[PDB]
Order: sequence, then C-alpha cells, then structure tokens
Amino acid sequence: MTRFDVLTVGNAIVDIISRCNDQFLIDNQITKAAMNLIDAERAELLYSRMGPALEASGGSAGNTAAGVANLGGKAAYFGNVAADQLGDIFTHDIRAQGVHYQTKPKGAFPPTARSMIFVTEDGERSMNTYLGACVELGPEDVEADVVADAKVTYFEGYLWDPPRAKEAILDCARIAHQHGREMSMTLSDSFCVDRYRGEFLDLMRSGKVDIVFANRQEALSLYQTDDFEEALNRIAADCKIAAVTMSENGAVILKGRERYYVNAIRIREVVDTTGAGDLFASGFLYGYTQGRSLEDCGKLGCLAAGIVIQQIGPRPMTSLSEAAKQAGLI
Amino acid sequence: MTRFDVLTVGNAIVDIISRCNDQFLIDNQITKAAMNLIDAERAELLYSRMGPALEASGGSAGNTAAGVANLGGKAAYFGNVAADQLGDIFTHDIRAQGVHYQTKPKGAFPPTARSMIFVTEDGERSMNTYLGACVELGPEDVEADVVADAKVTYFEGYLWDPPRAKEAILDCARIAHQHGREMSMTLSDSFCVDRYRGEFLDLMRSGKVDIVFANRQEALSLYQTDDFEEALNRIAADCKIAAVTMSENGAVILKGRERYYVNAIRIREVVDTTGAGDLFASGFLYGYTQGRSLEDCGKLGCLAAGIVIQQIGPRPMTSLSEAAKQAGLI
Ligand SMILES: Nc1ncnc2c1ncn2[C@@H]1O[C@H](CO)[C@@H](O)[C@H]1O
Ligand SMILES: Nc1ncnc2c1ncn2[C@@H]1O[C@H](CO)[C@@H](O)[C@H]1O
Repeated sequence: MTRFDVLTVGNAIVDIISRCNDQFLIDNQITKAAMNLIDAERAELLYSRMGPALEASGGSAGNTAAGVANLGGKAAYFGNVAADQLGDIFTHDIRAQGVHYQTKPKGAFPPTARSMIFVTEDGERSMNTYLGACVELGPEDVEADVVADAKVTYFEGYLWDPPRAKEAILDCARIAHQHGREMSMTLSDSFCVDRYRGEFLDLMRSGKVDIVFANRQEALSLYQTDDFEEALNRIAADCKIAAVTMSENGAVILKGRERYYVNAIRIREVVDTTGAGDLFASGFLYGYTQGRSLEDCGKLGCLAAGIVIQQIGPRPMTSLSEAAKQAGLI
Repeated sequence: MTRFDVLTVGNAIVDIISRCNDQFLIDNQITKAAMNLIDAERAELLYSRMGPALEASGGSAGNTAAGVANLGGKAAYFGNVAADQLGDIFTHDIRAQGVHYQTKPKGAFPPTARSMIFVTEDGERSMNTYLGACVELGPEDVEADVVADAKVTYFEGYLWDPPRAKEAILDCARIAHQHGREMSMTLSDSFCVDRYRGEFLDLMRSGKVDIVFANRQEALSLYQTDDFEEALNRIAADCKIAAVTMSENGAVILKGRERYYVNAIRIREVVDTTGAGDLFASGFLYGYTQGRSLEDCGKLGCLAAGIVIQQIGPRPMTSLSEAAKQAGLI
C-alpha cells in the first residue's frame, strides 16, 4: 500500500468564466479553443471587456487531481499560488476535495494565476491565462516523499511555459523511477505542443514519461501531420502507453501494437467543454492505479469527461464515484 | 428623462457557494433558509468545513441592480468593498452588467464581505455572512446627484446590521423625496425583521419608504402573526405599495384596498433559490419605472425570480430582456 495513487503537477490557476458570442473572440484576437498566454496588461484589458463572471478553481493538473479524489483515489498536487485571496480559494478547493496540497506560497507578488475562460454557444472554451505566481514553481517545491509514495506522477505540458517548472519535473521523473513508479504527461494544448514539440518527444523517447495523454489536435501537432492514423502509429512507438481522446468520437488507448477503442457517452447538451481532457485523465489514472484493464481505464475517463462537459466549470460538482457505480465501472 | 431608473443600496458581498446535505446544517448550527451573521473566526471555521466551492458576486441589492440592468433598465448601486481581489471581482461584475458603481474602497481591511451559501438538495439556501468592509458604508458614500437622478431608490433591511449604513439611507430618503422620487425597501430576512421590526415600521409609517418588498415569512414576522391575511391587511395600511412573494404560490401586490395576485412561472427544477426575492424586485421595479400596471410589474418580478432559481448563483446568466419578450411581457 502507498500513500498516493496519483500525484499531479501543474500551473495553479483560478478560472474566471463567462459566456460570449463568436464575434467577441474575433474582435479580441483570442484563438478559439486554445490556451492563450497573456501578460498583466492584457489581463486587465480583457477583463475590462468581459461580462459578469463566475470564479472556480482550475489548473489542468489541479482539476485532474480533484477528479481522482472525487472518484475515491488518493491524490496529491504540486502547484504554486500567491499569498492572496485567489490563492486562498485555490488552496481551499483542492484540499476540500481531499487532495494533499502543501506547496507553500512565496508571498503575495506575483499574484495567483488566473485564466479568463470564454465559453461560446457551442460549448467550446477559449482560455486567456496570466501565469502570475506559477512562474515561481521550481525544484524547491518537489516533496520528494510524495513522489516516492505515488503510484503515478502526472504533469502538464503547460509547465514548459514558466521558466523553472521543467526542472521540478525532471526531479520528479528521477525520484518516481528510482522508486519504481510511473510518470505521465498531457500534451495540454496544440500550440503548447507547437512550442515544445522536440522537448516533449525527448521526454517520451528517453523514458522520462511512461504514459502520455493527447487529444486528436495535439497528436496531429506532435508529428506535424494531417494523418491521424500516422499520429497514432507514431505516438505508440514513442511511449509505453498513449491515451488519445477524440471528443464526441470517444478515445483510443495504445500500448505497443495493442489498441483499445472506447465510445464517448451520449450527451444531453454540451454546456462547457472546460476540463474535459483533465477529467478524462482523472478517470483513466484512477482506473489505472486500481489495476483495471486499459479499456476500463478509457471507459472511466470517458465517463468523467462526459460529466464535466455538462456543467459550467472545470471540476465536477457531482459524485464521480456514484456515477461510476451506476455505470457498473465501480 | 432621468439618468437612472433604479438605484439600489446594500451590503456588497461575494458569494462562496457549495452544495451540502441537511445534516451539515444541523452539525454546524446553521439556521436553514436564513441569513446567519458570522465573525471572522467563524468564517474561517465554516470555510474549513465547506466543500469545493464556486464564487459569484452577490449582495441582495447588488443582485437587484444587476437584474434591472439585465432587463434593460438604467441602474446604479451604492455598496462598499475593500481594495482587494474579492472587491475587484465585485466591482467588475456589477459594472460589466452596465450598472453605475462608483463607491470607493476605504482600504484593504476589513476585507470585502463574503457569504458562504450552502444549498441543500431541496434547493434551499442558507447564508453565512461576514460583513467585512460593509461595516464602513456611511453618509460619505451617498452620491447625491445619483439619488436625485433616480426614479426609485431601493435598499436592504440588511443594512440595519452594519453601524452607519442607516444614516446613508436616511440621507437617500431625504434627497429622493425632495426630488419627487420614490423610496423602496426589502424586509430581507425574517430574523432581520425580528431584529429591526420597530425601525422598519417607522420607516414605512413616517413615509421614508414608499414601496415595500416582503416574502410571506417576513410579512408574518413584521406583525408577529401566524395570520397571513392579517399581515397583508396590516402591510397595506403601513405603506403606499407592498409586494409580497409567496414562493411557488406567486405574489400579491397591494395598494390601498387594491390587490393584484400573480402566479409563479412554470419551472424545470428548483436548483438554487439564492436571489429569488432580489430578482423579483428587479422585475417589479423595472416594470414600475417603465410605467407598467402593478399586475404586469408582478408578472415581470415572477418571471425574473423563476429564471434565477433554475441556475446556480444569484444573478441570471441569461438575458432577462429576451425572456420577457418571449413571455410577452416585453
Ligand atoms: N497555462 C495553463 N496551464 C495549466 N492549466 C491551464 C492553463 N491555462 C488554463 N488552464 C486550465 O485549463 C483548465 C481546462 O483544462 C482550466 O480549468 C484552466 O484553469
Ligand atoms: N447580510 C447581508 N446583506 C445583504 N445581502 C446578503 C447578506 N447576506 C447574504 N446576502 C446576499 O443575499 C443574496 C441572496 O438574496 C446572496 O447573493 C448573498 O450575497
């Protein structure tokens, strides 16, 4: 028995969420469906144009850790906030879900990261993120005992944007593998993959990452191809296990020459896609650390992802364990 | 023409919202369906026990002003926040709705008011409010030109808790009535009525308040009676116009010997009752300042209230003007 099933590591962010029309994205030169990095001045400008909003704790890996805990797994999280009200919100929400979260703020400035997320009528989400205190996450924030005692340590490709987070991740990889654990990453966003393609492939090929999460766009971006079959063949050669999501078309899990396709749940209405990939990773990694088949891990991922897109906000407000039991995935 | 249809005045609050079981309220000695005032220490304690939450700008009168603006009316708001992140959220959300909001923060301490609102399975809401910077609202915050230029000035009974807000209200009443405008209040909460019964009746009987909003519980509390018919007869005698809501049983508008009964709208589900009364006041006052019949004012109020209870959070995220046009109230 170990202390943790899943440790996740990412940019600690509070989401500021509002609905907009498609013209808003065009007028403001916001790339639809993507993570758009912004500076403090641009954050002020976009906020001044944003309608009334709702706030909810976010951060891709934060959401994944919360989802693991929700399902009943034992989760931990590394991510840096500031000693401010937004940081206090973030700290409360993740700890209240039962995730181990002990990363200490380094003062009030830079302030806690926030992402202005604009949800269009089709339920797509377009994020505009000021990293703030996330730039301070570094090797000093690695709780070595936690990495050692976690079955899987999972991190965001998004961590390659701040300056020193990658150093923490390399430390995690060393500790995890020295203690016989596994490392996992998400490719996070197609433009993120554009930025760090070579680095990501090296993480996989050197064996620093064992399990990779991608959506279709990310997989295509990783190999700069329009051929999805090529992307699947290549990603399977580059990592031990790959979990590739395809929105309404479900998911495919690859291991060597093995492929396991999983159907997406049929949806009432797509309210807000924010968190879909994050919660797919929650379901998959919960199943994986419970010793479930790759197909069942995919099923658990699709169930969690389907639930989160039927609500506003990135962390399911309902019980995923109850949902999983009803679905016979238990 | 005037600059404003409705000026509202209230405790400026950010809501922190979570779902709980009925046992949680009992274990924590939270009075169900009520506004429970709390100190800083109790706020810390309750927060430590609360699950993951979402944040949304609140404040009863704030919500009412936002609803008037949503419907297409011209609204203003007086309420005091701190110079902190929660205050910045509050300031953003109300201004983004098109409400004039110019009250200046006085410092960072006390911090911006917040209310932990626990929603039970029946959709009832139980609020736990630390007033924070609201204790600083006073006569200095009265923008006399705004009061002079507003058709109706509406305020919360809740303002009788902080120490100096009542002085601002008395100043508002004077300026309003000297400029031929009307004053309105809501009784806010049955325990609030218990605390300030005599003062509230004095506001009405002296004519400082022209239009009074109450729910059934508040009306009964005002006259310490179990007889709803008595309460209606007495409230009609004590104020020029009374609007009394009765939840699923709609509302009754009273003027002198006149009575206008209005039905509740048909609804999908009671998700969260937070804001119901606030938005009834939005609909009513919007109608009133557009020169509509008292019955139509009631119908607009019931429409807005019915909309808000079908969503999480206190301010409608959909267009009230569009809904009013579709319902044929225009
Ligand atoms: N640069 C980023 N790094 C990590 N997570 C992010 C970033 N920008 C937005 N997010 C998060 O992505 C989540 C949706 O997957 C949101 O909850 C949001 O907080
Ligand atoms: N003491 C108070 N004064 C004014 N508004 C309040 C108080 N406590 C809670 N509220 C607000 O009541 C609203 C619902 O009517 C919520 O949005 C919440 O912010």
